[PDB]
Amino acid sequence: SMVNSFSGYLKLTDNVYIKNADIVEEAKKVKPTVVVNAANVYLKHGGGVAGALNKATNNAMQVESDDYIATNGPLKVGGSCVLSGHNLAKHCLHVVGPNVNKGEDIQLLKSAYENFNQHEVLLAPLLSAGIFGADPIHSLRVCVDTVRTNVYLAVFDKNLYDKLVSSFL
Repeated sequence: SMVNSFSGYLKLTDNVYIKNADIVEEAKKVKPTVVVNAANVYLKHGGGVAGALNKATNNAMQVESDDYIATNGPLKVGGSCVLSGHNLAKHCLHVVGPNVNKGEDIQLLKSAYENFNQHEVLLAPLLSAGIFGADPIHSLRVCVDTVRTNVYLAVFDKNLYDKLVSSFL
């Protein structure tokens, strides 16, 4: 069997790779051990990456997440939990980056990326980017300076992908 078959990624550092791709389509094609979700503390997968990953699981991710919250309570901003990856991956690592549109501390973005270091290889979006309101260039910088394990970043918008690559170096 063919798992963690990432292809067409641009190498940014020894361990950070990036591709202009839809993360749901990438997960279905690469079959990663871990797909990272851009989660909130209550695992309410409404929009952005979370809404897209949840919709791809036909809401099984939300049902599982609500049961996890009933048992454990909310996550901390900067924290994570490992749940099933359903039809996308073996596991989903739900990571809570700070949501600056909700007035959260951007300093917590490094703590959020540290969760990636517990997994040898991950398919991920840029934490706190998009609907979370942080600058994606800053998120990529924190990612490269924090994550030491193999992270494959999927950036949906070609124009944001080009901006990230062209401004990295």
